Amino acid sequence: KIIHKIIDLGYAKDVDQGELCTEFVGTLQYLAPELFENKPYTATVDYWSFGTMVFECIAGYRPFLHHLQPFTWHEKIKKKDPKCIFACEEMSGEVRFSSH
Amino acid sequence: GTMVFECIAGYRPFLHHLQPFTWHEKIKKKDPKCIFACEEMSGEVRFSSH
Repeated sequence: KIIHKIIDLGYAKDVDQGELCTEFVGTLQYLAPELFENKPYTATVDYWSFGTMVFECIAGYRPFLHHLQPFTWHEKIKKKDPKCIFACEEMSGEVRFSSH
Repeated sequence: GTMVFECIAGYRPFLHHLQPFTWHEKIKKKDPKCIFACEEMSGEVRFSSH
């Protein structure tokens, strides 16, 4: 059977000798909106990364605006309705939200 | 000035291809004596006077 395994922690944070490792990363797309403000983050930051992928592993794309740079891919869902787990763009460029 | 910069980098002194219509509202602030401002891989925007 296929065995999934996490890898590379040259970015992950800890508590012992060596708080954090690096601030920014590369072509972000799957990360909690915490590090996007450099403000006091939490330990739940991982839950988001995992969740987002789980969604994609069912739909085949991001839980919000796919192929849309996280720059604006944020402000558009900044509020992101409660319990919402999806938000694509209608054929007319419109934006639709949904918790289904 | 703008050209001199490009003659060293190979592109605009700020945002490349980014039409001037929205190009200004993005560099209107421009740090004290800034001469560069591209867009990160994540579409983000970064400024620099180097």
